[PDB]
Amino acid sequence: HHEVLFQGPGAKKRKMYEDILSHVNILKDMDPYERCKVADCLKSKSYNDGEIIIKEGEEGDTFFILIDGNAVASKDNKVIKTYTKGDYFGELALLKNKPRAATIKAQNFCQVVYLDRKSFKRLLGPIEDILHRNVENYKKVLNELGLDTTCID
Ligand SMILES: Nc1nc(Cl)nc2c1ncn2[C@@H]1O[C@@H]2CO[P@](=O)(S)O[C@H]2[C@H]1O
Repeated sequence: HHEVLFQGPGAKKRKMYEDILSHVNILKDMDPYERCKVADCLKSKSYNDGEIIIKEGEEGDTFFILIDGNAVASKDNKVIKTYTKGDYFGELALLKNKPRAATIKAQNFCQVVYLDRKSFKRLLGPIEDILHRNVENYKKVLNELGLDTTCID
């Protein structure tokens, strides 16, 4: 039972965040304690229509979850993924310690929650492997479209 995870001061933030984390597919699968710790450390920010969230080729230190809005990822001007509420992105640079492999732009008013590298390494350590084999699905799209894949391998 979870009464223990929602009793203290931190409980308000813990609770708005938990329904949300419950629909981010790869972390909906973390168990509750681990997921409550993520909720504790999330921060919020917003992007306007047209703003760049991630610029391809830059160093990246931030992991994102989209909680509202529409954003789109492209690489060498090819659309490789559309994002909506519940999606996460920006993990690959944190896992591989390489520059951002793609650009992500807001397509309307977007609200996100995020973790920095130290928080991502600390809290999401238990699942770096599961996150990592999602990357194979990234290869397919890179290949589907004839784009460079050395950013992954
Ligand atoms: N087909 C895809 N290939 C790749 Cl390498 N990254 C993809 C793909 N689709 C989305 N992304 C995401 O765009 C982000 C760009 O900053 P990262 O740290 S490299 O993380 C990246 C991924 O989360």
